[PDB]
Amino acid sequence: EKITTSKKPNLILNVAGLIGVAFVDMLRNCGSFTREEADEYIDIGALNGIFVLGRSMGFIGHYLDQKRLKQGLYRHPWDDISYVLPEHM
Amino acid sequence: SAKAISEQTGKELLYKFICTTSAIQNRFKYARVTPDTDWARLLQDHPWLLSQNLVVKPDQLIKRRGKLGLVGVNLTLDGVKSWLKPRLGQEATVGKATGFLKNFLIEPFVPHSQAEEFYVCIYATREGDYVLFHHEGGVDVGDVDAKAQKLLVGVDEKLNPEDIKKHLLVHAPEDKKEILASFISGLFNFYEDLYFTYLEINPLVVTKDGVYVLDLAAKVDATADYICKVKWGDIEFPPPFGREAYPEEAYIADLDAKSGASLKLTLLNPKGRIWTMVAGGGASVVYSDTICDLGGVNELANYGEYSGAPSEQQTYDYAKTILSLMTREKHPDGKILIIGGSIANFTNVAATFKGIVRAIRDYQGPLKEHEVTIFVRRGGPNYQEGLRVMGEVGKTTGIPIHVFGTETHMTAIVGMALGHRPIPGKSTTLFSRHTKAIVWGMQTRAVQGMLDFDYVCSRDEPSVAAMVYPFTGDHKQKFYWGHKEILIPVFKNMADAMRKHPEVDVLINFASLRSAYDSTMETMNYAQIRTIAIIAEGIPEALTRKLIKKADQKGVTIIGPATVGGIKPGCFKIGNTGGMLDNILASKLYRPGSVAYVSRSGGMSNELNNIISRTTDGVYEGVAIGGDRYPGSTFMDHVLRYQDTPGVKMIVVLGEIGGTEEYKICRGIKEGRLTKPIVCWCIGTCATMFSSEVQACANQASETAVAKNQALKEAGVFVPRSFDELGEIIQSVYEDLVANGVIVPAQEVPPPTVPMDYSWARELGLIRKPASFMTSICDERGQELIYAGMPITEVFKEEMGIGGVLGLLWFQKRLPKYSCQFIEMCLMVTADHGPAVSGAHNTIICARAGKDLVSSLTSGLLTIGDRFGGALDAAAKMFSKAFDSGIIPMEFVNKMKKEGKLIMGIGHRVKSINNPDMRVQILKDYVRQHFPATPLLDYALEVEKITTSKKPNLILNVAGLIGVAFVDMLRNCGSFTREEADEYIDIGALNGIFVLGRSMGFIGHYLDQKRLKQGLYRHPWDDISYVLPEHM
Amino acid sequence: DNILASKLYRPGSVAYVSRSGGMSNELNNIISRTTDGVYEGVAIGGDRYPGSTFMDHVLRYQDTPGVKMIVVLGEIGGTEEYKICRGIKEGRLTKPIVCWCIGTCATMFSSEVQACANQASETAVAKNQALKEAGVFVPRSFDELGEIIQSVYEDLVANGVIVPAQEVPPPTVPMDYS
Ligand SMILES: CC(C)(COP(=O)(O)OP(=O)(O)OC[C@H]1O[C@@H](n2cnc3c(N)ncnc32)[C@H](O)[C@@H]1OP(=O)(O)O)[C@@H](O)C(=O)NCCC(=O)NCCSC(=O)C[C@@](O)(CC(=O)O)C(=O)O
Ligand SMILES: CC(C)(COP(=O)(O)OP(=O)(O)OC[C@H]1O[C@@H](n2cnc3c(N)ncnc32)[C@H](O)[C@@H]1OP(=O)(O)O)[C@@H](O)C(=O)NCCC(=O)NCCS
Ligand SMILES: Nc1ncnc2c1ncn2[C@@H]1O[C@H](COP(=O)(O)OP(=O)(O)O)[C@@H](O)[C@H]1O
Repeated sequence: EKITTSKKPNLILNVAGLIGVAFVDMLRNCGSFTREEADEYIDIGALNGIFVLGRSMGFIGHYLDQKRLKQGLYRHPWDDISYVLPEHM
Repeated sequence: SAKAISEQTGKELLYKFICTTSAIQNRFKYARVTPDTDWARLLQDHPWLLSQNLVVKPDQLIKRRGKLGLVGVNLTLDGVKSWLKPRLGQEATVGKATGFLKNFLIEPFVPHSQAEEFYVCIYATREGDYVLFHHEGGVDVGDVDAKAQKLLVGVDEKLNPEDIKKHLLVHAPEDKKEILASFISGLFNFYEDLYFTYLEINPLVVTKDGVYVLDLAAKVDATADYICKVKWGDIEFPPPFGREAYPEEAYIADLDAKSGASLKLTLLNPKGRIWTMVAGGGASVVYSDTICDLGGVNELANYGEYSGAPSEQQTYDYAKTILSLMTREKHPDGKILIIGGSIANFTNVAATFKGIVRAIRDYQGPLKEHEVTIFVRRGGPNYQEGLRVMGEVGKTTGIPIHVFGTETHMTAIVGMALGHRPIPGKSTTLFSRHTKAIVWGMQTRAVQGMLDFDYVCSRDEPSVAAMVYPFTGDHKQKFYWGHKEILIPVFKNMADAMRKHPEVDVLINFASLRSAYDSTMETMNYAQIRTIAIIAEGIPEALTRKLIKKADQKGVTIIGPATVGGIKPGCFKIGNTGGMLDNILASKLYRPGSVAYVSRSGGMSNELNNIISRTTDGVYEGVAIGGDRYPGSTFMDHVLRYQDTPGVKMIVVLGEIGGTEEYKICRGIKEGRLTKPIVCWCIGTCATMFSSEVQACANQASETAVAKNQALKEAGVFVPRSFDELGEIIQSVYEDLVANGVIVPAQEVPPPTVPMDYSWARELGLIRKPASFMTSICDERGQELIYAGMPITEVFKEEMGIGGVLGLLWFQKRLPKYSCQFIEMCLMVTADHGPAVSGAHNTIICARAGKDLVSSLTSGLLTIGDRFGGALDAAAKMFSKAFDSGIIPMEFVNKMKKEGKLIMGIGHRVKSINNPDMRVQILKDYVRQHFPATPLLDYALEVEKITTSKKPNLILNVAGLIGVAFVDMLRNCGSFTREEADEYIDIGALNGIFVLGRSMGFIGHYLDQKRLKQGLYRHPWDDISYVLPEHM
Repeated sequence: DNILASKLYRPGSVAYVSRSGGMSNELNNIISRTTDGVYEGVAIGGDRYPGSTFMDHVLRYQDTPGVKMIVVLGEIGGTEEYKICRGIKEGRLTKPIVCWCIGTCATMFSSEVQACANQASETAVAKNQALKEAGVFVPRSFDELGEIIQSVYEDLVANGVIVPAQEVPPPTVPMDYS
């Protein structure tokens, strides 16, 4: 990210990249896992589970927010949709 | 550009990186001496200088220092330490300027004579590198350009031995000729691979012992820092001789290096009144020149500009720096801030304008006591608000304001401020109406502007045929032709773009300074492309040499790098040239005119668009060649291209300091190559009348602005006295050509209208749209992530956890620490309950079917409902319904018994009495010892005491305990009212608690099944009871 | 559109009081196009006894330094104009005042309904004469008010009491997306 920020200032380490690299380091260096175990957990989708469990809280918060604001049934505006249908087929 | 480096850096890179057969002693042998260093450290870590004699030199970029007497020869160490008393620590005036002396250099003295002293230099030029050798070294060199032997090495080639043997070194002793034949070749290779621009050894001593270097003059390509990062280490770029730079000037320099936007500032004397912080480099030059034209020769103080589309923070910091400088003096006559700028092409005027207005909003105190008034004249993208909100910002703050726009002269503000004005085979045709271009890089706004300009010009087809973006696959991107949708193809690779579009003649290169060179070389390999526009700035001059040579030997014209491009009204537009459609319509650039111009700056090109539009029938073609040392095309090329063009009738040129290109115009009009009227003006007349000008690289008096102006004036070129009446002469020449009948002006024809982009109209506050969605939990538009009114840093610094963030996101409340800990405990106890339950079973089945984590966890979660996982919410609901009514626990039990309905939250397979459920015990103990009041918990506990007499195992299980304790937490933590707590229970907050808790267990089950490598599951047939109809 | 046409987005120096609402817009237009602007313009409603009479708001304008000129429109019926003249006789009102009274038709028409004039000394012509030789610049009719009003403005910029502030563009109201 030093190199990329030298290319362009906003090319910084994301939350995603930081969490990924720090999680790989935590698996490889906390002393609880062998190298193959850490690689196995990275492969099978431990970080997918981390993101899913984190964002489940936000999604449930959004559900409770929409329920508490009494928001009605949503229908997308026709102006935001581009209908390109075949003429005869 | 090219910046000079200190002798230490040049010598260190020479010693470390030279590759020649010659023996080079004194390697790694020098001593940088400063008044602020410990002499014991230098004489201990570096004691090698004790053995021999010593030479002491000044080390702050002084030329011809031998004549000034600061060169010490044959001094012993004690004599050296004593020699610094009467010179160091005070001024040292040479020529006209003066400065301090606080860093000198120390060398080992060497015995030598004139027979061994040689002069060598290598310096850059458009055609390659001039290498000069001179026989007599020392202070007797005098003229070197016309005295030393001349040799030229071309662009991208090596030096053969023969040129050094019998064309460069023919006035030297034979053996020393042989040794130099390799030493100079090694020096040239060191010149090439280190990206030097000027490399001077004066003098060079060659001896059987080896080679000796005494003074080194090195100017290096700064823009090549990205390619020579390892080769340079930590290089230093010393400022020139004069007063030391202020700390705020160093801050501005650091800001310039922060991003790609240009930010220049220089000071002469902060005691002046006339202060200027306009936008645009060439524009800054023009305003500064106009200040000193009509009575500001010595009163002007600052010299600076901002460009490259500086962001909010760049102009933020620049405005506060100029304001901090603004207050530290008191001028009895008064003070004025004069800020102009031409019509910006791409710099978002709105953002920089917000920066300056908000920097004056918060900084109001120390401005009104100095009697400062502001004269502002700005144009460009979104200038309407730039002439609007300052109108009341300066009115409410209490400063006299004078804000004008494009209709007024760019230069009239200067006269107004001082009272002088009352306050009111290359081709000659590159672009046609049917030319098409390929844009390299993903520039949606630039291509959309191109298309809009094409539409208002009544072009048959859009001028953008294809886009090249390496980082995505081939696809097609939507764009707007007037009001309708069209698709422009975007390709991963350029070969396909050129293969599938053979009609493309132009390529606009939006590649960065690191990818522009390779892209242009790949382009010039394709013969259909006749014109290439290079937008990037910061390409090192050597790479530009190679581009220029390839283009010349391929016959392809290059619109030089570091340019906005050029515009041919009615036919074609390069990228962001001419601003957006507002300027295009304002300057009438949708129809051909009769005046063709050429300039370096891209902002002055847009100002020329304005001037020619309002003083002439318009512009026929305008080209900005870029502000680099070696533009891909020069002034003379485009002047010839215009002269050979029948449609062009007037030439306009904006020259610059340095370079003999306007002189090429002079001989072009001397012998009769150029016949059309030519109005040229060279900017930078303050170079010969200021202390020092950085923004070029003039060497003698034959490259300044006034010399060019006179050499063009008495040659046949209508040269104004200044930029004040350049437009007047354009008017005069245009009228002279109209009266003579050579040009007939065509009457105006309305252009086609273009619907305004919704995003751009939203940035001007012209459209209202209702919001279809409401959110309350998280705001992420701003700089900082906000969790229900609380920044993420505030969330983390007060030691919140999962529970606190959960409270913020679900309830928008600041729960007390015990409530957050209780929520976390509830998530812990409900995390998992084995694989036998319905949800875990479904998750395991879906995981063994090979599905991903989301699908498996989802399939498990979808069984959470009434029969599985709903006991928490049901228990809380029914216990709350009973407690809210006045019925006592005994009556509640009897009532539930009567309706044939079991009490949710009561019952356990095991854990009857004296062996209680342990999760219940932990949670109950925590709620006892931390909660302030637990009424519903006591009600449920009385119900449990009643039910554990009907049957020992009818205990308050974890679901009922969590439900009643959560209701108690909502009703008694103090962050909720009664109706809010009831509403959150009603909408299913406890459903969310259980789902979030059990999601961890389901993900754990998925990971477990993946790790165990369990195969696809099929339920055994013996476990299924098949009862089918006979034949129904 | 009317606010921008009459440039009613910025403070001015002129204030007027009347009952009818249409004339309020018309007089805003006339003043804004022949004078630096309107500091305040009010309509009190053409009823028998409006909540606030002319003199209440005229004295309010007199007490506020922001108002420099008073412009008044009269009407048939009521002795309000004569009471205003009585107030201005002794010097209670010192700032320049221009007033025109409409309703001369009640003196030269068969019958007028749109009020309730009683004597010939109360009708529009008598009120106009009283205001004319009572210190108030009264033209013959609505026709030429322009050069009567703007003139007063160039009077007070000749005296230097009013400093003209040039216009500053206002933020524009966005229009409906649909
Ligand atoms: C050319 C450029 C767009 C620069 O290009 P950019 O760097 O922005 O875009 P990129 O190509 O993406 O470069 C980033 C590199 O990081 C890589 N990267 C991206 N994401 C990555 C990831 N996630 N991971 C890893 N890498 C990643 C990417 O691959 C690339 O790598 P690389 O190619 O190897 O370098 C721009 O700067 C420029 O020059 N002109 C702009 C347009 C123009 O016409 N202006 C002229 C206006 S006249 C003027 O100024 C005067 C005045 O002001 C006057 C007044 O105001 O008075 C006025 O208005 O007229
Ligand atoms: C299709 C394919 C799986 C056949 O597998 P197979 O081992 O021959 O047969 P099955 O996988 O059904 O299992 C074999 C036995 O399990 C039994 N069985 C199947 N489901 C059962 C259940 N729920 N309970 C108890 N027994 C079961 C079958 O009756 C069969 O009985 P058998 O032991 O008398 O032969 C194998 O040829 C293959 O993998 N081919 C690839 C093509 C493919 O994937 N097709 C998709 C199938 S539509
Ligand atoms: N190491 C040295 N020993 C003796 N004389 C030196 C040494 N270095 C420079 N000089 C003196 O400097 C003069 C040459 O100056 P030069 O190095 O070419 O430029 P500058 O004057 O800028 O240093 C010679 O006359 C020589 O006497």
